[PDB]
Amino acid sequence: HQVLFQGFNWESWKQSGGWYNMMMGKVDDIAAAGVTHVWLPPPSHSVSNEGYMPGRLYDIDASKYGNAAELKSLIGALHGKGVQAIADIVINHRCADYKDSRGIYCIFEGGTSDGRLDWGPHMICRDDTKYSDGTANLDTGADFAAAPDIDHLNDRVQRELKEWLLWLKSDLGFDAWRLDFARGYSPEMAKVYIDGTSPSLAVAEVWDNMATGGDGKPNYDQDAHRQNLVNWVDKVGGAASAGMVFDFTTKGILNAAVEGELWRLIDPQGKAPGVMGWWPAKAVTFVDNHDTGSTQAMWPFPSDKVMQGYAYILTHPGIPCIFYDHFFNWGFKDQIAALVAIRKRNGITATSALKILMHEGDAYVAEIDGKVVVKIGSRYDVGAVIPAGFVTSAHGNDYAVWEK
Ligand SMILES: [Ca+2]
Ligand SMILES: [Ca+2]
Ligand SMILES: [Ca+2]
Repeated sequence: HQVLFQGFNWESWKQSGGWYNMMMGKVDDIAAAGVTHVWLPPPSHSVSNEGYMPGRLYDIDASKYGNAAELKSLIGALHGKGVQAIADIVINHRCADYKDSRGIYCIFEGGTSDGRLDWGPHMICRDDTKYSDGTANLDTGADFAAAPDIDHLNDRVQRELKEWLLWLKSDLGFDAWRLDFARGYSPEMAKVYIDGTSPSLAVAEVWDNMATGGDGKPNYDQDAHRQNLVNWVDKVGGAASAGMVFDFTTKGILNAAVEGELWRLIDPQGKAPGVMGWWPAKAVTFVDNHDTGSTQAMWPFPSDKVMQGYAYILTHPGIPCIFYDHFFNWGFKDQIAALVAIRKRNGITATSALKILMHEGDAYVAEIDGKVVVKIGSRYDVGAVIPAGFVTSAHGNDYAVWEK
């Protein structure tokens, strides 16, 4: 059994009294709902309030989310209920605390009194010319415009970032990683960090744009999009590796499919159309995160159909990730916990078998491990496609589940 939970949103840093302190009062409900791992935000000093422009990686006390004591108390509470803590690891780029003789912020500070992570411009990808000194290797992935991109081919960078990651485990208690902006460096570089730190899992945010047609909707065929994700997993080490990816292919398809286009939820081979259909053991599915939803709203799930997204991901193969706001703020707590209970009760896991029974515009119905059937869509009647022996279980707005 494995169910992830994103334990923050884009406004969390503002929480009066501290976000981790507030989360202490949320631990029992998260664990009782069947969550096994909670993804926490970047914990270090950051030039931006939300944590995504880290500077002094060891300076946990500088975070807006709370200090190291408050973070360790929350991780200890999660562990007390048997739930793991996943740290948001932001290493594609990094802000430097000091200026060099050129007046450029390219002399870094790790946050410890010794030289750990106190890099210079030789550690900045040479092609990030706003900051580099032209001497490093070219970036192994995309650039993040607002800050120096780090040259992961540099041996000192690799060694000192692995030391820092191991310290997040040994000192703070983190168990696993979520790799931010993983399209910023190659999967071969991600492999150095994952293999060198043995996290229980490392879920990477590899977010490529989805191919769209002239009407603005994603294409029915997203094979190229999921092919890039499975190739990333192969390059990080495949089944041997602790690495896995967020299923952005399923997110993009599901965003469109629930708008009366549920025929999008099966490919021409009879499989789920996202990474779920090709390598479910490596696909972390989700309805929204702090970038797609929350107050950034870059690619929000249709608001009136969010429970159909959960009926889908919580009953299907792949590893589902529940978003904080949906569980605590939108009123879906009981419904989401009920769906996870159905998943756990029936022994459904990332590699459960999926048999799709109907895939029409207003009705998608699927059977998982021969034990659970789920329907989403506005169609009133799908009775004839429910196999014998199934009894109604949980239901809500445009979704229903049956158990056998
Ligand atoms: Ca230092
Ligand atoms: Ca950059
Ligand atoms: Ca980069």
